[PDB]
Order: sequence, then C-alpha cells, then structure tokens
Amino acid sequence: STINFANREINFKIVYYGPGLSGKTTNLKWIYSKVPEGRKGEMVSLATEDERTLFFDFLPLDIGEVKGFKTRFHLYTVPGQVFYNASRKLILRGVDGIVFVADSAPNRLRANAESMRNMRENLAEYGLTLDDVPIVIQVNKRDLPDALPVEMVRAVVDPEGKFPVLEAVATEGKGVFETLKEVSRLVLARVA
Ligand SMILES: Nc1nc2c(ncn2[C@@H]2O[C@H](COP(=O)(O)OP(=O)(O)O)[C@@H](O)[C@H]2O)c(=O)[nH]1
Repeated sequence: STINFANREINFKIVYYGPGLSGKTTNLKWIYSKVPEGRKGEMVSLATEDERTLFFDFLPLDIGEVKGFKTRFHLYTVPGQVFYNASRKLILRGVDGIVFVADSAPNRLRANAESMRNMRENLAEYGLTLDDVPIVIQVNKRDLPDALPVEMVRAVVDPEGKFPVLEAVATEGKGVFETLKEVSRLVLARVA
C-alpha cells in the first residue's frame, strides 16, 4: 500500500488520537480547509449509532519528489466520545506517525492519561511500543481560562519527556500546521 507505482505516490498514514472532544476533528478540518482543491480527495466520515471514524488524504506541497514520486498523507481519527475500543484499535492499522491531541481543561486531565494508556495498549496489539512510532503531543486549547500548564498535561501523557510537545488553539489554527510539520519530519526521517 505505501508505494503506489501506478500513480507514482508514497502514502503515509498519520493518526490523530486523544480523548473524546479534545480537538482532533477540528485539527482535521483546519488542515483540510487549507489544502487546494487539486491536492486533496474527499473527507470521509463513518458512523454507526455507537462508533465513528474520519479521514481524508492529500498531497502536502511542502514535500519533494523522489524518482518522480510525490508523497501523499492520509490523516485519520476517531472523533467524539468513544463507547467501544474497536475503532480506536482499527484506526491504528498501518500507522506511520501519531499526533496525540491532549485537552487543556482541568477536568479532562484523567481522560488524557486514560487515552494514552489505551493507545499504548492498542499499539501493543500490533507488536508496537511507544518507541516504535513517531509520536507528537499537541496540548490543545491553550486559550481556555482555567487551562492547566503545559507541563502538567505533559506530565501525565509523557512523564519521561520522550516526545516533541506543542501548544495549540485548534479552533483558530494555532499550532495545527506546526504539529503536522513536526510529525511529518519524524516520519520522513525514518525513511532516510
Ligand atoms: N476553547 C477551545 N475549544 C476547542 C479547541 N479545539 C477544539 N475545540 C472545541 O472542542 C469541541 C470538541 O472538539 P472536536 O475537534 O470535535 O474534538 P474531537 O472529538 O476530539 O474530534 C468542539 O466544540 C470544538 O470547537 C481549542 O483549541 N480551544
């Protein structure tokens, strides 16, 4: 799948993961809203009464062309509140890099912790640990008044300081493309 000879594309999958309502859809809508019509496909949203998923692909202008191959990024997330683990497990199939979108709200601090234990455990299903996959932490919602300090959030999701961290206010685009740029850098660094 990653190499498509017929279209001369290399495909990478980036998953936005994190607790429900932390800003993953918003990140996806902002990125989509900025790509030119000729460089992206359809945004696809799947929903049963109980589960959800959301994705689209696009050709980032910022990446160069090896041997005539353009790069194509496929962005995925499970949006909304989760009732079943199934679509989280499946969203990680063939993942190349991960953006963890943590929430700043004080009453969402455990949810951040829980969501990261859950991702670690979903990775494990595929034989992957947190070291095997580029992970970027986005600490979203820097604007809300009682917003916890970045290091307190980072303390519960990445207690060893192993992952790049970035601030965002995704409703306004701040941090959104820096975060994507950071996870991409990591993904491409592995292919060299
Ligand atoms: N105050 C604030 N609200 C945000 C931010 N990002 C997203 N939201 C809001 O949080 C709610 C849930 O966001 P959404 O992206 O759907 O979360 P998802 O379930 O993780 O996809 C929505 O009403 C968003 O507008 C932010 O940076 N600051």
